[PDB]
Amino acid sequence: TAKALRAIIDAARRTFKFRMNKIGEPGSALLDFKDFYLAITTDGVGTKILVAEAVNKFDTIGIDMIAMNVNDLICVGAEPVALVDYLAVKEPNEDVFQQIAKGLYEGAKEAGIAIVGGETAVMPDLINGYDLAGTAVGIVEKDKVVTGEKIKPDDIVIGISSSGIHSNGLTLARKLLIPKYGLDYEYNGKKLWEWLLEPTRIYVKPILKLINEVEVHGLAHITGGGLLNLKRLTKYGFELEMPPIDGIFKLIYENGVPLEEMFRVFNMGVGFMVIVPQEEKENALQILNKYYESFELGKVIKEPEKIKVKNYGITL
Amino acid sequence: TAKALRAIIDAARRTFKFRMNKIGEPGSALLDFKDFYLAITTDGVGTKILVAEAVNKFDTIGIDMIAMNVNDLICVGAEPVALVDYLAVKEPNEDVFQQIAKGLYEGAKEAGIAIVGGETAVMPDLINGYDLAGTAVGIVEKDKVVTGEKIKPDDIVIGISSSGIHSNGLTLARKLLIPKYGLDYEYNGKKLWEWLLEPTRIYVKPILKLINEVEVHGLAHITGGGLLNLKRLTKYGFELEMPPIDGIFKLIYENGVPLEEMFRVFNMGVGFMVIVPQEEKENALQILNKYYESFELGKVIKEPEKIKVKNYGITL
Ligand SMILES: [Cl-]
Ligand SMILES: [Cl-]
Ligand SMILES: [Cl-]
Ligand SMILES: [Cl-]
Ligand SMILES: [Zn+2]
Ligand SMILES: [Zn+2]
Ligand SMILES: [Zn+2]
Ligand SMILES: [Zn+2]
Ligand SMILES: [Zn+2]
Ligand SMILES: [Zn+2]
Ligand SMILES: [Zn+2]
Ligand SMILES: [Zn+2]
Ligand SMILES: [Zn+2]
Ligand SMILES: [Zn+2]
Ligand SMILES: [Zn+2]
Ligand SMILES: [Zn+2]
Ligand SMILES: [Zn+2]
Ligand SMILES: [Zn+2]
Ligand SMILES: [Zn+2]
Ligand SMILES: [Zn+2]
Ligand SMILES: [Zn+2]
Ligand SMILES: [Zn+2]
Ligand SMILES: [Zn+2]
Ligand SMILES: [Zn+2]
Repeated sequence: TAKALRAIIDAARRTFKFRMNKIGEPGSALLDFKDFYLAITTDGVGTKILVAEAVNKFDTIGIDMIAMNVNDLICVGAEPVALVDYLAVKEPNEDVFQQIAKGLYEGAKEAGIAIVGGETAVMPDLINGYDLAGTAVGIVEKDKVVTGEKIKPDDIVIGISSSGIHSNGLTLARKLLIPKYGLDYEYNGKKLWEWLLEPTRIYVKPILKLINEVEVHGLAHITGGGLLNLKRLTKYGFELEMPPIDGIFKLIYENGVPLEEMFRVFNMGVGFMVIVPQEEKENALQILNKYYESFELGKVIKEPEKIKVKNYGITL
Repeated sequence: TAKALRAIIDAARRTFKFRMNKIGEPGSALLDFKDFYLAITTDGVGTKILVAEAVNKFDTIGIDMIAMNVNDLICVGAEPVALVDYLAVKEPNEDVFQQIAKGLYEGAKEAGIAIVGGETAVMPDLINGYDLAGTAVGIVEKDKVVTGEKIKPDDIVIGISSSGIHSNGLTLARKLLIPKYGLDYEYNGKKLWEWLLEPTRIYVKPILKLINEVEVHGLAHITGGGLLNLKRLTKYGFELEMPPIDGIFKLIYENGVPLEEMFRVFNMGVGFMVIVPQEEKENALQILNKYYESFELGKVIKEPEKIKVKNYGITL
């Protein structure tokens, strides 16, 4: 898969010269609009829509699509503004479309954005079900971009607790759990399809409020890659105490996926991470906990690169 | 299909209040960024990709995707800036991806834009081939939006000649012509799959040059809807002399599709239309003909709404 994709990525990178010394030049991708940067991001829901089809429950899949886009905008400090959607279907089912629209409205409400357009394509010779994707745009001032460059040792890492499972980990979870257990298996009070369909969490409001009130050095959406999303932020290392394995991640880990790979695939209870100075710890926790449960995770340390999960004995 | 889609469109319109008195408020969709409007548009290639799969020729389908997006941006006078793509595949074929990338590069070159991101989703339980879509953003100053409000009677309509077929008409053309004739049928020097796969034309450069040099009252991308795209521009009517039926449109019209519906579905030889004052006619034709063959079509007339195609005896 990776080999084929490099062709598209390499071709797109050659088009950057077409905006040289022009408005909107690229430099989330960040577009130079002189007065600000325009952040742009693109993501689909993936195979989580297969669980939605299996149980005829589509009213939260639009929350997932919006969440994957707007959470990647706030990574760089951008305020999400608008989103356009791409919906490709085999057949136009009125009742499914009304379900999808409810999740799109609620997701746009939490993210504080407007859904300003999109395309619905009925292609039964092409799609065998439902495919939902989207593109989001945000705005960030040029001196407010959160790059992670200001992350220094002794900075504190704070995690905001997650909700649902992302697309990459959901492929492994479906493939590992559905044949053995079935979608109707009850695990720890929730049926398996509920664990797999539960929408991911939208972090726009607590993060925008945090950035407005607190000195922030780093922002990481814990999506595909797990703690690897934290590693790309800085050349320094981390020393974390991740929360106990719990929920659906306990069942997956019980079913043979090694610890080292769990933290590289799933969010493991933390959906978003912030990095503030030592002194801002209590300010930051107090703001974020108005919204979701947030908690101290670890610190930035001097030994470069590696992430050391103390209470597990894992290194990434 | 229409009934189901209204649910998504009505839900998206309710989210507009979420940007009230905020940056990027909606008002192509146009986003109020104070210093300018950001135009945003979304479109996929549709079933033209089925012809590409049938003949293993994917090196122009990316031209189509970019053309459908950037031609809808310049409709309002916006300069296209960037594009992100959504590619959903059954299998990641390296050779097909290298083909697609060539068309994306060449299309971005003609449109003068950068491809700044996107998502490729390998979902074999979801796609049975290839699905290519995209979103484009452009910029237009607030006092430069071409709305069509300045269109008045005696204004001259100029058409820029088209290239290929759009997605809506391609569905009718495949369905009408492929069973009777086969993709290998030679019609007027080109095989049928070549008529159906030929990319649509990118009009960014001649239109941007026109808007910079000439007083322009109206801009219409002749896409899905045919001459109906001209009708939405103004409450006044039109009196046109469309070019003779020719090329693949001759074979379709020979195969039973009525004249009135041809001008409502296909581009009929004109891919883009501009409306300038009477006095600008020769200035405008001289600029556009540096790029593609452009020609006088008709005029705006006083009798409201209806489009009268003189040399056919059709009214729309
Ligand atoms: Cl997400
Ligand atoms: Cl996850
Ligand atoms: Cl087009
Ligand atoms: Cl057409
Ligand atoms: Zn530059
Ligand atoms: Zn994704
Ligand atoms: Zn993402
Ligand atoms: Zn009904
Ligand atoms: Zn400043
Ligand atoms: Zn600082
Ligand atoms: Zn997430
Ligand atoms: Zn101090
Ligand atoms: Zn402080
Ligand atoms: Zn205190
Ligand atoms: Zn307003
Ligand atoms: Zn379309
Ligand atoms: Zn279009
Ligand atoms: Zn190879
Ligand atoms: Zn001005
Ligand atoms: Zn004028
Ligand atoms: Zn076109
Ligand atoms: Zn004069
Ligand atoms: Zn003049
Ligand atoms: Zn002259």
